[PDB]
Amino acid sequence: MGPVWRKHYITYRINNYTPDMNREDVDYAIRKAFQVWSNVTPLKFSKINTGMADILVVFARGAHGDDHAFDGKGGILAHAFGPGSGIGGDAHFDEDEFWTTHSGGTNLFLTAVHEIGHSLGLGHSSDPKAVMFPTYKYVDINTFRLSADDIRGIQSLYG
Ligand SMILES: COc1ccc(S(=O)(=O)N(CC(=O)NO)CC(C)C)cc1
Ligand SMILES: [Ca+2]
Ligand SMILES: [Ca+2]
Ligand SMILES: [Ca+2]
Ligand SMILES: [Zn+2]
Ligand SMILES: [Zn+2]
Repeated sequence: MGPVWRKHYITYRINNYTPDMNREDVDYAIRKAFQVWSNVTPLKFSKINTGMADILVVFARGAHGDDHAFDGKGGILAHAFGPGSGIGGDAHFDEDEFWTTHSGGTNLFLTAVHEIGHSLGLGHSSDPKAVMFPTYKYVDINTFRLSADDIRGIQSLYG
């Protein structure tokens, strides 16, 4: 007797894949985006296309009943939630948009780091250097790191 856990394994699955690029790249961006946080936090992400996952990545295109569901080339990028019931855990992205591996446009990996942040449950940061922030900035993948302000935020997640 002695049940214990604290996430450990973030099992995730994508609902569909942006045909805009090669699927490999599509999951690569979101994979890597997770991985970034999965490196810093003790969380261990795991994509599984075959089975049942804990969270779900909802790429939807100008559809689904919401207030700000999704919209075309601009407007909403993506919205997702960690600490909540039902949808909580799961992460929704504007498939309507033409996301790009290259920085030019909207980089999937870039936005993904923030939405993955939502799913893990990180609090909205308030510094332009953080990626969890509600704002956007053209972060250079050359650097590939999280801000100090961000890092305290993520470590706030005891699990
Ligand atoms: C890190 O990637 C982001 C991309 C877009 C935005 S946004 O400012 O266009 N926006 C969407 C968003 O925050 N998604 O998580 C909120 C908007 C209502 C101002 C924010 C972060
Ligand atoms: Ca949009
Ligand atoms: Ca959920
Ligand atoms: Ca798309
Ligand atoms: Zn929605
Ligand atoms: Zn946000």
